[PDB]
Amino acid sequence: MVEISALPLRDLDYIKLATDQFGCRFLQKKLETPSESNMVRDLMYEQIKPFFLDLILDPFGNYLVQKLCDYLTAEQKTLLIQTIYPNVFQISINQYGTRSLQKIIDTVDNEVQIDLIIKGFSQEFTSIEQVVTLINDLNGNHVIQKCIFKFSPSKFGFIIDAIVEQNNIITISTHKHGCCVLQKLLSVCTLQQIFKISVKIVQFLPGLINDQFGNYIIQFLLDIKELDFYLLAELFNRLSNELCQLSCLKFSSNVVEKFIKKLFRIITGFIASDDVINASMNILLTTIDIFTVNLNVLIRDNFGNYALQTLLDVKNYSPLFCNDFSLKIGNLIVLTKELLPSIKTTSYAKKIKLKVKAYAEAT
RNA sequence: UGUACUAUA
Repeated sequence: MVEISALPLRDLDYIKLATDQFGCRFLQKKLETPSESNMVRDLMYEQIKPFFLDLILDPFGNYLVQKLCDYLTAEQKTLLIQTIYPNVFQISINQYGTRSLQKIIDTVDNEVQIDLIIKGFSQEFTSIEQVVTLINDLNGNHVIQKCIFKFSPSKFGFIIDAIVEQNNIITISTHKHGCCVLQKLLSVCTLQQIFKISVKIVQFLPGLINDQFGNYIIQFLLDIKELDFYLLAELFNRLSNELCQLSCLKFSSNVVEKFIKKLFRIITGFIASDDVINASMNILLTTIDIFTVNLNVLIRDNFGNYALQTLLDVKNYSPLFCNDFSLKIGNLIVLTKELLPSIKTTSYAKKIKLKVKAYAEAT
């Protein structure tokens, strides 16, 4: 390597170097110098044109591509992407290739480069089942997320299609990495894109409602205000009959709890559309009803009690149709504190005692 | 008394 330093830049084997760890670490540190920078890449770039794909997937070549991304001309980077865009799948799913593609995305210079990458993710080159596979893959999901954060939501077509296709909403949402990807997508999606996916989520709701990851998807939606006129009715018109069961499961409890708190925030906040507010008021009383009925179960239940304490939490509904609320709540609380000795040993025995004591001093 | 955050020298 010391002798290569002596050799003029014209006569270096950049592929042989880049394939080598120490040989690659050498080439990087050269790019990190204004003296010997333009001369380096312009000879590197010329020698590697037919080998971009190789370098991207090479256990040591990828570090050079990433490094070269910070010094490439738009004219030169556009040509790299023109060469490897059909291969974005096998690149993204690769242990070494995922890193290269993320840097290319994070360093795009124009619409043309972006479109090419998008073009390679289209069904012309990459299938739906493969997109789904990328979303859930340990190396692939990092590439999708970069697309999600770097690209305008108008390019999200290939991702959206893979989600709304059949029952894939279970494949993605009920999966470690895929659950995180979907939330990232929904965090920057357009209003239309949120609705298009939200419909599908509603369709397969019973499978997402108590999944160890899917439940985070429902709660995520419950924070989007622009969904109140639709999601609020749909959850209740699909889950109200088993609300007792839903409150006594490890994951669904948290969605019910998130749900109850949303009804409070909307109603108290008014003191949002009147219909939404109105509909929230009927559901809440209907919510309270079921809990009053199943008190002798929910308060003794390992997960149910948490949902119960949330419904009773005066802090949530202190500013409090309002006539019937106090009767439903009163009846609920007035025979709840009648059950404290029935769970004397329990951890949360004295937790509710301070709650019923907080309702008396607010009424 | 109760749930997730990742992968190349």
